[PDB]
Amino acid sequence: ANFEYIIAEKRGKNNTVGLIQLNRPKALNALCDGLIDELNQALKTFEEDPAVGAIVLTGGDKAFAAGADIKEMQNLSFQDCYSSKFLKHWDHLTQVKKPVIAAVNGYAFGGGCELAMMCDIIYAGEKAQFAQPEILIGTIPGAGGTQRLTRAVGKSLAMEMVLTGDRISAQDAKQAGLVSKICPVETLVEEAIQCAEKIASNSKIVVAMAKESVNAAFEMTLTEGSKLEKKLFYSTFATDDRKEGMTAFVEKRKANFKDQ
Amino acid sequence: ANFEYIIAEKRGKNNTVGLIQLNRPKALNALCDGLIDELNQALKTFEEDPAVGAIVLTGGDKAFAAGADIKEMQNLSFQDCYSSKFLKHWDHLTQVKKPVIAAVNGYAFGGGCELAMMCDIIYAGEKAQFAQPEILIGTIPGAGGTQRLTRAVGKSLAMEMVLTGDRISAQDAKQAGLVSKICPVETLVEEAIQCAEKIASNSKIVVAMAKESVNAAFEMTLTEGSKLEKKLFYSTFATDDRKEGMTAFVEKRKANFKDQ
Amino acid sequence: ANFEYIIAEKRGKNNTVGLIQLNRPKALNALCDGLIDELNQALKTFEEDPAVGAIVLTGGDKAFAAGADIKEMQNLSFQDCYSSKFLKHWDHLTQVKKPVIAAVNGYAFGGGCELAMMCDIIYAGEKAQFAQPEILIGTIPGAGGTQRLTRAVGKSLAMEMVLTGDRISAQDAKQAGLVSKICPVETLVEEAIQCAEKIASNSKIVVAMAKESVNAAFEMTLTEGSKLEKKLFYSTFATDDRKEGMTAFVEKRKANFKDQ
Amino acid sequence: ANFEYIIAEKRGKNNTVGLIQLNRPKALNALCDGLIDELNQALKTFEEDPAVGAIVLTGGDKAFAAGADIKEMQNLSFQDCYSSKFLKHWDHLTQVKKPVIAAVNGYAFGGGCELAMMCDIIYAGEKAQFAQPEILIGTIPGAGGTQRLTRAVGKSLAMEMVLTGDRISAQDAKQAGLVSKICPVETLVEEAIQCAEKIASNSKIVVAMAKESVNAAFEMTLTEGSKLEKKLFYSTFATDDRKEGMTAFVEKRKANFKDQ
Amino acid sequence: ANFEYIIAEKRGKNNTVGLIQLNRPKALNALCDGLIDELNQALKTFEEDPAVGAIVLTGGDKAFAAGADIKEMQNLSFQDCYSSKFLKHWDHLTQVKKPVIAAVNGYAFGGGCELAMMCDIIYAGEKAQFAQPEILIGTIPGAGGTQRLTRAVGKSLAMEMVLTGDRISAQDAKQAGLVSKICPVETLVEEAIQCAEKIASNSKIVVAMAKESVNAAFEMTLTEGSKLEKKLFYSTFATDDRKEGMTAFVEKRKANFKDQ
Amino acid sequence: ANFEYIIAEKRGKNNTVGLIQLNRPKALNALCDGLIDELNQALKTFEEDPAVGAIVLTGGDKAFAAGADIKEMQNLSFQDCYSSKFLKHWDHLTQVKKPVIAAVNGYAFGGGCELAMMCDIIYAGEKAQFAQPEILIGTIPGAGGTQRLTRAVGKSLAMEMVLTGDRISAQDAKQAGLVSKICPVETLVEEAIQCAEKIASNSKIVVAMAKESVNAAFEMTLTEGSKLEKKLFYSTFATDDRKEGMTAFVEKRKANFKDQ
Ligand SMILES: CCCCCC(=O)SCCNC(=O)CCNC(=O)[C@H](O)C(C)(C)COP(=O)(O)OP(=O)(O)OC[C@H]1O[C@@H](n2cnc3c(N)ncnc32)[C@H](O)[C@@H]1OP(=O)(O)O
Ligand SMILES: CCCCCC(=O)SCCNC(=O)CCNC(=O)[C@H](O)C(C)(C)COP(=O)(O)OP(=O)(O)OC[C@H]1O[C@@H](n2cnc3c(N)ncnc32)[C@H](O)[C@@H]1OP(=O)(O)O
Ligand SMILES: CCCCCC(=O)SCCNC(=O)CCNC(=O)[C@H](O)C(C)(C)COP(=O)(O)OP(=O)(O)OC[C@H]1O[C@@H](n2cnc3c(N)ncnc32)[C@H](O)[C@@H]1OP(=O)(O)O
Ligand SMILES: CCCCCC(=O)SCCNC(=O)CCNC(=O)[C@H](O)C(C)(C)COP(=O)(O)OP(=O)(O)OC[C@H]1O[C@@H](n2cnc3c(N)ncnc32)[C@H](O)[C@@H]1OP(=O)(O)O
Ligand SMILES: CCCCCC(=O)SCCNC(=O)CCNC(=O)[C@H](O)C(C)(C)COP(=O)(O)OP(=O)(O)OC[C@H]1O[C@@H](n2cnc3c(N)ncnc32)[C@H](O)[C@@H]1OP(=O)(O)O
Ligand SMILES: CCCCCC(=O)SCCNC(=O)CCNC(=O)[C@H](O)C(C)(C)COP(=O)(O)OP(=O)(O)OC[C@H]1O[C@@H](n2cnc3c(N)ncnc32)[C@H](O)[C@@H]1OP(=O)(O)O
Ligand SMILES: [Mg+2]
Ligand SMILES: [Mg+2]
Repeated sequence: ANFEYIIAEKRGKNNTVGLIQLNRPKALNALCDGLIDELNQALKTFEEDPAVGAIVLTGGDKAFAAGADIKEMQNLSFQDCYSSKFLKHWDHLTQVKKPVIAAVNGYAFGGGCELAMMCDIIYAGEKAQFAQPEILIGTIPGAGGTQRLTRAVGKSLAMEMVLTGDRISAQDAKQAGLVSKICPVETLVEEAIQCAEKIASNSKIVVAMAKESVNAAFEMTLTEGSKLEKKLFYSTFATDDRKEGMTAFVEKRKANFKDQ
Repeated sequence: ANFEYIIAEKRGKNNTVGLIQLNRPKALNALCDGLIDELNQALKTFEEDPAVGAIVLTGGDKAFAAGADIKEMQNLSFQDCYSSKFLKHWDHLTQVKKPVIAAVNGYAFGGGCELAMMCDIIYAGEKAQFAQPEILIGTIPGAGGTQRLTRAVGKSLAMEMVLTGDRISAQDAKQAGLVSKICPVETLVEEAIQCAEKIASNSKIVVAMAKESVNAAFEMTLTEGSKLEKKLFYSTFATDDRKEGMTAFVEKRKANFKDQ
Repeated sequence: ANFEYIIAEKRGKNNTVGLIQLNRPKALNALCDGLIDELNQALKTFEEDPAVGAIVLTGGDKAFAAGADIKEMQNLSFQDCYSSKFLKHWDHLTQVKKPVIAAVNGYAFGGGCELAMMCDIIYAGEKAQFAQPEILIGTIPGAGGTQRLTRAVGKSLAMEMVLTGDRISAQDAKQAGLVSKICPVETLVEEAIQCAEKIASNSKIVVAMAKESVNAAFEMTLTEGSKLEKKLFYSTFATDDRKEGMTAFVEKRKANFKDQ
Repeated sequence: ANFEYIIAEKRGKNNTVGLIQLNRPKALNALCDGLIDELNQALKTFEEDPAVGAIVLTGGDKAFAAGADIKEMQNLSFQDCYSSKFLKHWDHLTQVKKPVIAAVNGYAFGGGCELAMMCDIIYAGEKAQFAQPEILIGTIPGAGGTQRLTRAVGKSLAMEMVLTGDRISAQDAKQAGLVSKICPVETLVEEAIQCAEKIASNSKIVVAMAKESVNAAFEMTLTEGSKLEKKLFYSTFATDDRKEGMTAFVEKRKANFKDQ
Repeated sequence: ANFEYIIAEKRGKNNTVGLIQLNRPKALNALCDGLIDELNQALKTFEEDPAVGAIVLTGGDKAFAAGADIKEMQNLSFQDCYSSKFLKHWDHLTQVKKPVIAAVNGYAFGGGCELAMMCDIIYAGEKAQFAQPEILIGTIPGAGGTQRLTRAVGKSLAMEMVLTGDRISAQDAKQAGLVSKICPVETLVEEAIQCAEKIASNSKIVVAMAKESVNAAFEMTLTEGSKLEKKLFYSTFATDDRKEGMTAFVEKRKANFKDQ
Repeated sequence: ANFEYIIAEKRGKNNTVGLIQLNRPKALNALCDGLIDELNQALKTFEEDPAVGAIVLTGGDKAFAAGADIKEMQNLSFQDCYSSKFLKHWDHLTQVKKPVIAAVNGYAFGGGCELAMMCDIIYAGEKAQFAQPEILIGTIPGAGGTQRLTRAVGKSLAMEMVLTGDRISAQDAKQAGLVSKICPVETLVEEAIQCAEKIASNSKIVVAMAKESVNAAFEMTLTEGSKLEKKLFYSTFATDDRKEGMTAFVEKRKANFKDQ
């Protein structure tokens, strides 16, 4: 549609990548109500589209996302935050079945780090910094700033970042485990598009099952996790792309997956 | 009070930091019954004091804490261990609501690493060493040596340190995620005091809520943890420090928190 | 027995190490039915033997283990996979009480990386490459390739390796937390044997209790994990090796453990 | 709206009860796609309405709900069920924050028992019957037929009902713990409306908090459950209805809750 | 000590039972600060005494306990309730290692039921009534009134009692699974004393281990619970009372336990 | 084989039921090493047999199972319990995929109640009695006596039965939730055989999936439990018996399941 806060387009080879660029160079990409609504609409459109296989979330060259609009949730009370239409649609990023890649090429503070951690793959540049400055305004994160950051990085560094609001570099985030690959600030979008193409080049149902299996590592135990993994591996024998890949590996050729 | 094994003082800017220094060079700060009792008393005093906002735990320059006194628990039986009189007061460090910073200097083996991991922020010196020598004396850790270490560092290195007792440097601990920042041995206490001042400069109730949110990552699942984080973020709207910080951020000024 | 796919021998000082070398330089150590059966038999023999205190798993110089045999599981169906003897005896590696050291040399794809992660200690060389290329053929990991890899390395890198199948180096594995030490390829087996000797030089029952305590960090919560750790520490006072080691530490001598 | 399968109306004194009656006597209230869509729309309408405080789900005088439409999902496959929009909008009943009362006045088999157990209060008539006949058609429950039934009734009776499909009376369901009250078939709707009025006469936010606290008993542990309960009890001191109720209890008068 | 709100005494055969009677008829045994302090002191005294093997909690003939004092927590704010000064010493009843028997007589509303649910054995009278009247004043339970009640009784009846504040009889409580034995109100104290004597006649350490094993059924999964139960059963062989009872069963004589 | 302690036979219509009768009247069916070994062998044989679809466990007319042999584990120490020679093959009853029915007649104390609760369906006679008399000999249950009994019956009654060893009748067990249905002592075997026939008359793979779904209610949460249930329901569409039954239901005929 005519999105004013974001720009959703079809990039990549053969138009198989859904690029959502936060276009707002006036408030460091403040996650307001309209921006979040447009982001959710674009995510739903890319999920319902059969051509888009992967989604790539990218911000500006100076700030990825500074979080929610502090100038909007200021005059809010306990009732208007516990039962209202404010700050409710924040879990739509984790409900999609297709993989989402977060390309952080700048400042990612508050809600930005949360949206980055809610994705599957986190690509950051050299001039990218992550922090939790909520403690600077007498508030705490509310979208996984203390849950995913602790389980992915650690207890000590997460405690420090939450209680002090200190900014960490991309090298420290890669050494800890926050991000997976450091790319230049000019070719970060290109590497994200290439990764999305490599992901979308496989069977969509198998990719979704693998994503669910990986996400089950933070909601279940090790024994039950392995049991569910075995169950999904056994259920994967009901598709046609599996036998196609097996025959391609046996005959030493390329597997032509048909998403079935 | 007149503590003989430890020294509890009030340091930092405006006397807002509680410094507990282990004074026992003849035994590498052996965690005996009297030392643990004095530590618990100092923690309770710093928790009941409204001026102290953060606590800093520091040992000696040659060794932080060599663990429990093996010479005292030598002539013990199975019946004497379930009798709640010998080794029960060990979880009080995890019962305090104010953040505790561990300044590790020198040898930190057994109980030292456990007390360091039970804190929120772990600061180690350039010559700091962590290990679990319990397997060298026919015992096993009992204060998080096999629970927090495995979740913070990993499975392989924790298994190696538990089954072999090998020592690790501060660089390896930072690479694996045990510590968050490496400071010199001569300026570690200063950095810990500065971090405590940066923590004690914000709202105490918000800091406690953030600490609880971070600690809820090892006891709950991802969805339940996110829901509890949302509930706490909504409850933060009932305090005045949140509104004060938001107004200060909007007006571009310094937020004056009153811990309310 | 007359193993046709592996070589099980007794190495180390006083024959206290059980070395299982995958002898199959024709399919990159393809984990077929016979190879897995022989591996399980060797593990059971080393577990029943009182002299072997630790087991060392090692593959080939070019590749540790390519994974399950694709040519065998090609013409299989859902009903045929669910209720049969196809891919069922894969959890025996996690049922043994003695520590198992994984010496990975070369490629570790699919079943290889899973079997390496199911062990306690993971040792790799400079020319080591871990990956999970199940998505390239239309399948997913099914033996802990998405559960242990996510909890030990991280969410982002695990998602990337599962959805793309990229090759990671041993340095990145040590930085993330997959492997513990990086030894030369020509001396990795010697280092693994030395580690197995250092592990088997202690009390076997205490080593098993410590292994169970460390494994309980992924199956239980933090509070219940600490409770079970305290219970096991209290139960360790019923053996003679504990008192022997304590008396040796007090008298400053060597502890002569008797595995009792 | 103009519904063709259900009837959603406002019953009770002062129009505070939302009555949803399944109007389909020709198929025993078969849960088809249109019926589920209309039910979700009615639930959303009653949730967004500020006057309706409680919802009452009621079926027919002979059959409450005979499960999903078997004739519609007959010619379906694995891909048609997994990667499509077939049998997906079934958790919305668990997403509403207002209490929902299930009035079973007849046959509740398959999806009917699942929808009844997904509600908060279950009222069954004298002729009400509960069973799991999926095993009679080669399928299994998929909306809590094996999760909530086992935790609310017991392992033995749930196993029996799932593996045999045998029906149970209202007396056995009340004795086991499936239902709370047994009312005649002529006054069941009246008792349901009275219970909804008794629920919709208090503070809506406190009712939602209590509902979340009760629902958290099947998602977390006992210690973390009690911690979350304490946190919610502390957060309840931020509303105006609590102080009004306390003042009314002290002054021995009636509390005029304003839902704030 | 000279308790004013409660009466703690040593009843039973050979003074092996600790009886705590709530003496407050003018307020239906309102759980105020002084009453809770005296109860905690009596519990500590009975726990430190080696002769008392079991504790029996009993209230008045007209009402067991009407809960906390609403007149004291009326003019309280969020900051006052969140601080560790009001409503904090409520988990001590769950911290004792000796079994506690709850004798319920008359009205048991709010905490009077919550404390009753925090005990091991719940003995109710013929004129006993359990309810949760928190929604009538605008509050919610906070001491395990929505966690244990839901797991023990059920989801539907707990939801009804929380959202409506309805009173249930002792027969309905036993049918649902709240209490274990119904005794007359004139001889309930005698039956409780007899049960405490039957409990305090066995090995105290084995009784404590069994209590921990039973309490560990709501904190972790079934497999981990069974493994911890096996570990505790294996550790029980390190005592002398186990072998004494086994020899007494073999030699057909009475087992003379020595609490060791 | 020539089983001396038990008797395994093929009963039921068309020999589709596996009946294992405990033959040991001189010791009240003491669960010794040989008896447990024969039971495990019979269970494995009935699991590998394609004709048997359900297993029925039945004891004697005067006593079902009086637990493990106390006269055999008397002269055992702490070191003899952590080995792999005594009391290890007790979890084989929960590893089978086919349903197991427990016909309880007479006294079922200690291991008998544990083996009964480890089954899916528990059928008890009019004279059946359940108790946990381990506390009478200074021991504790170790095979689910404090884990499954607490979750299936409740906390209070389980605590009472564990700390006092009191016996309960079949009526109290059915009222609490321990047993499913009560049958006469002379026709209990016939009802068990009829239930096994009704269970085996369906698709074996679907029955196994349903059993796994029901067993998952004690190992995972409600959300992940429902997710796994949905996944298994989606995977059920990959079988032929599913479509056969869904077609026979529409055609109003008998579904001829082919176990595929
Ligand atoms: C469920 C909801 C999620 C829960 C978690 C949260 O609480 S989310 C909210 C938490 N987020 C944060 O705390 C981040 C706060 N942001 C900052 O502190 C700082 O902006 C910064 C560290 C990023 C550095 O900023 P700069 O040094 O570039 O300078 P400046 O602040 O003036 O940025 C330019 C413009 O961005 C605006 N701006 C920046 N962040 C903003 C935000 N989170 N909300 C609204 N507006 C913001 C400034 O007001 C300013 O507006 P003008 O153009 O008028 O000058
Ligand atoms: C809840 C309970 C948690 C679990 C409880 C535990 O298991 S804790 C116990 C676990 N074990 C440990 O932590 C390791 C024991 N500690 C060590 O071995 C040391 O730390 C070390 C490795 C640096 C070796 O020491 P050094 O090379 O500096 O030389 P030395 O051994 O003589 O140490 C100096 C002095 O400290 C004493 N000392 C060292 N560790 C001690 C300890 N844990 N308890 C008491 N005393 C100790 C020595 O006896 C000696 O005193 P004198 O020479 O004057 O006689
Ligand atoms: C419960 C079980 C868990 C479920 C999860 C899984 O395990 S699912 C499956 C896991 N993933 C895999 O198995 C894929 C593994 N792929 C590889 O190992 C390969 O190394 C590679 C494709 C990356 C290419 O490297 P190379 O060129 O060095 O190896 P290449 O395959 O071309 O040829 C050398 C020999 O390797 C053997 N080889 C490699 N993988 C094999 C396999 N899975 N089964 C049999 N043989 C295999 C071939 O026999 C081949 O000989 P010839 O070709 O001459 O005959
Ligand atoms: C995510 C998905 C969750 C839900 C998935 C599930 O749980 S699976 C769906 C669960 N349902 C089942 O397993 C079986 C459901 N069947 C019943 O409930 C029925 O009460 C019964 C057959 C057992 C008993 O019914 P009666 O004997 O009283 O009467 P009768 O035999 O004529 O019932 C058939 C009539 O009702 C309709 N009918 C009944 N159940 C139906 C169903 N599940 N789907 C479609 N139609 C159904 C038929 O169209 C038919 O109408 P006509 O006369 O026009 O032909
Ligand atoms: C973490 C903290 C714990 C969590 C739980 C809570 O805190 S929530 C608090 C839980 N408790 C409750 O919600 C309400 C408890 N009980 C009731 O409402 C009862 O049903 C009832 C008042 C209707 C009983 O009616 P009766 O006819 O028996 O007696 P009557 O109506 O004449 O007056 C009540 C008398 O008992 C006392 N009384 C009753 N409940 C009381 C209470 N919660 N706190 C203090 N006192 C109470 C009054 O002193 C009063 O005496 P006077 O007439 O002299 O004044
Ligand atoms: C996971 C590993 C184990 C888990 C934990 C456990 O289960 S430990 C086991 C739990 N402990 C128990 O169940 C207690 C055993 N229960 C009983 O013995 C009986 O049921 C009873 C005393 C309660 C009531 O029985 P009766 O009065 O009808 O008959 P009697 O008193 O003669 O029972 C003893 C006779 O049965 C035999 N007998 C009965 N139970 C036995 C047992 N568990 N071990 C060995 N022998 C047993 C004796 O050899 C003896 O036969 P003789 O005439 O030759 O002398
Ligand atoms: Mg790491
Ligand atoms: Mg019940």
